[PDB]
Amino acid sequence: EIQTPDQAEAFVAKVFDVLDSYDYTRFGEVLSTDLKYEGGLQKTSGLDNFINDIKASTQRMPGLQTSHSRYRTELTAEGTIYSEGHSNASLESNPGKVVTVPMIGVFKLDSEDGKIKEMRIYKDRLPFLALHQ
Amino acid sequence: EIQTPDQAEAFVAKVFDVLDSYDYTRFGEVLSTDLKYEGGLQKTSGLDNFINDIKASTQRMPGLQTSHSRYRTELTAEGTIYSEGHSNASLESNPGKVVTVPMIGVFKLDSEDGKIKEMRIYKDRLPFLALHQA
Ligand SMILES: CC(C)C1=C(C(=O)O)[C@](C)(C[C@H]2[C@H]([C@@H](C)C=O)CC[C@H]2C)C=C1
Ligand SMILES: CC(C)C1=C(C(=O)O)[C@](C)(C[C@H]2[C@H]([C@@H](C)C=O)CC[C@H]2C)C=C1
Repeated sequence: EIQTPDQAEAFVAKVFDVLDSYDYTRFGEVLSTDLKYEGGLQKTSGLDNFINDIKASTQRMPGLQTSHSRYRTELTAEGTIYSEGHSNASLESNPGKVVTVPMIGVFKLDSEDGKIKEMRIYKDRLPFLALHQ
Repeated sequence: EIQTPDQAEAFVAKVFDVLDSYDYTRFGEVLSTDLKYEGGLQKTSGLDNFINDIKASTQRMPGLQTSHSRYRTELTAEGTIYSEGHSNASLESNPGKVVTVPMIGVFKLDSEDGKIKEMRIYKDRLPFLALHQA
């Protein structure tokens, strides 16, 4: 399935395309039922727990929009995907105010179906405070 | 010379041993003079610029103390070191208030002398605001 860095990067792109849509009914297309997720101090086990965690943060930030880009992905001999890129966010209240930070995603895939079973996203959230005027 | 993940991880531990001492005269033992560093929106080119960036940031937080641990390191076929661990910080004024966040370091080494020529550190700094409060 995923054999090259380019295919890994395209998969990560597809994953964030789903995630940034906030269409939770599709998250299971790409995330395993027992997903282990860490995002700084946010940590969840299982797909429903992942979805509930995002929903909570999203109610906290109404009007939130996010997007992601990638520029450097490796696919290692252990099967790990390391993907460096950037994370963008804006608030619908002032959508022209965009905050962008570097990010890296660490992914391990399910050997059976190729879904993400471990996802650890690293980025500095402090700059997103600038979304509040 | 680094050929295994365990040696990669042991080297990263020593690197942060030097960095967390804030003894800037030693940074060149492990960092190349043309080091390319990115730490969130912090970005520097050259060792002197890296050092000045840290010095500026430390002036903002007197009494800062830091340490690091590691748990999962890979050394790839491209020579890249990816090292996941944690970043701890406290203030000397209140040393028992510790804030710890996950972190990962991305490193490329100088083929000549084995020093770090690229270092990109990723972590959420927002929790460290709790070091001002109480
Ligand atoms: C302030 C930032 C921009 C923020 C996110 C975060 O930093 O946790 C969340 C809580 C979740 C992100 C997800 C995680 C897995 C990020 O990669 C994917 C996209 C978005 C739903 C949404 C906005
Ligand atoms: C608030 C946080 C904890 C903080 C750091 C940071 O987040 O930039 C700096 C500015 C620099 C770090 C260095 C960079 C390369 C971090 O990895 C190494 C250790 C410390 C000297 C010091 C404390």
